[PDB]
Amino acid sequence: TWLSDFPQAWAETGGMGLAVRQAPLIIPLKATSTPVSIKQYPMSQEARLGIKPHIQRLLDQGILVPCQSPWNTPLLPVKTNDYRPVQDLREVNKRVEDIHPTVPNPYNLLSGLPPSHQWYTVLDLKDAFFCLRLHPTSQPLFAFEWRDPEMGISGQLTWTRLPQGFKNSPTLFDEALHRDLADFRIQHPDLILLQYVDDLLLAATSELDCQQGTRALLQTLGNLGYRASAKKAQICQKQVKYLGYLLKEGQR
Amino acid sequence: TWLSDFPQAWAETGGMGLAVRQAPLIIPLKATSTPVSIKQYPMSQEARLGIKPHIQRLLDQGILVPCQSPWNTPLLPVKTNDYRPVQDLREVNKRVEDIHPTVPNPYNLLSGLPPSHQWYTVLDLKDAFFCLRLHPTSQPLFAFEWRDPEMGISGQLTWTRLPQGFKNSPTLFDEALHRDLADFRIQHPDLILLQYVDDLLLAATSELDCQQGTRALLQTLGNLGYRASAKKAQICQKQVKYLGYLLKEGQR
DNA sequence: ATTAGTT
DNA sequence: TAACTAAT
DNA sequence: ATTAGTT
DNA sequence: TAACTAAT
Repeated sequence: TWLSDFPQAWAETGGMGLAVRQAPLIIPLKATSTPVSIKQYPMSQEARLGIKPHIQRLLDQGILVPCQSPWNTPLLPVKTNDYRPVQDLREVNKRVEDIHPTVPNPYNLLSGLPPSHQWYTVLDLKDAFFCLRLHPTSQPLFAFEWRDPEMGISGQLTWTRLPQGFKNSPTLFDEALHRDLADFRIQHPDLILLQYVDDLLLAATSELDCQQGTRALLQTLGNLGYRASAKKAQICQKQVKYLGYLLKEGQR
Repeated sequence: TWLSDFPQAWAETGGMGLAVRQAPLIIPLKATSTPVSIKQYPMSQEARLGIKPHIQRLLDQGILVPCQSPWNTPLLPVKTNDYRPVQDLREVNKRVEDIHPTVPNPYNLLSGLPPSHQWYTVLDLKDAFFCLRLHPTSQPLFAFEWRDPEMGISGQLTWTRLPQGFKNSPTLFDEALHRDLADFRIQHPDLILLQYVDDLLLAATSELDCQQGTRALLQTLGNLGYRASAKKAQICQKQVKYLGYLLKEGQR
């Protein structure tokens, strides 16, 4: 299937992602900004156990690393009864320099969809932000304290990739992905590609230009280091669900 | 003094007032209006005793009279620990046809005060509304229930003069007083007269044109049936207190 | 005694 | 979304 | 655990 | 002038 011909393009078969052509991002602070260090809130054993596995996997993939930073924000337990780690980065958001909100809202994104393109492929990239590297100078910004009493493990960890919870993560990825798919857009003039952060839509007039496009797009995302979710892929269809909207023939 | 030469013009010496040249007023209702009859609220003996004297005086002067009406509004006790009668006429106000608010606000009234008139006389009429008669067809509107258990006196009373609490009483009096002092305004072109309901101000350039005006005005108010309060009169002065404002030379 | 109107 | 101030 | 924001 | 809902 589509899964056999493109092993590299799917998170199921391709491994962890990594945008190899994108330089590590530098995060500029405001002109008056100084490091803020919030002490970790005491966490229950239940949450600490629920979260510990996610931390260890991240350390193993190298997405998380030991560090020592004058910045520190609190880790939160958030529950379905599974505990995800959720860094509260608002005090870091407050101190980072604003960037233009270049990402269009869904509505406007769809307006630029001609009606002659009724064959749809919808992909969503898996763990998009973690594919973008973080420059070592900007990594200390996102440090949190990891403290596993029942193991003697206390110390700070921070991120090597674009983190969850950072106000600029969605815009910076959308821009990064636009850079990487600019050449694809030029090699396929008759195709339409909509990008909403980690949510893509390819549109053609024939189910064949679509097949030939989805192949090309999957080929390209895999070679650039991105991974689509095959579980949610909607390939060469006449109606698809994109950004809440259901697109059938042209309606909506 | 001014009190000896004008006995008729002062409430102190002139008796109860009565605008003899003004026909009894008819009060038109709205087009959809029907009589409303609110039952008297049970009143304590303390209030009933505090209010009883005021009622009896009013019956004696003929300002209050027995009647039988499909209209009825509640009497209230209001306290200084003296109990005044206060008819709640809002449900009657709601059903009476609106009239233009021709009375100007103090501020605008004063704007038309030239600076060459720095000699002031300020009068305020006593019980102004009660000087205006009420047409017998409009009297039932303002009926209240008077019930003195410890005397066997129960039954309805209503007003023969413009009542307190009626939304149109101030405008209708101001208009009535303007009609009555129109000729005075013509016989004294060099005088300035401001009227705010029951609050008058005469203004001249000399303390003599003022004396000769105050005499003429007192003469006129007395013959028309109005009564000024001598206790509060401010006669031929260079500074006076009118409608909150203090008028001295021309300032304010 | 009711009620229009207000952070 | 909690009670007053004034008004008649 | 905090907090921005809401009749 | 009384507590929430979601957000990180």
